[PDB]
Amino acid sequence: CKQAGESCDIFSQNCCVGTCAFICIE
Repeated sequence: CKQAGESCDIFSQNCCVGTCAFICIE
């Protein structure tokens, strides 16, 4: 789980419920 703007990978998403293709928006 991560806040929108926090680091994130494509296959490895940091947003539990947020699209993280190339960025986390949760």
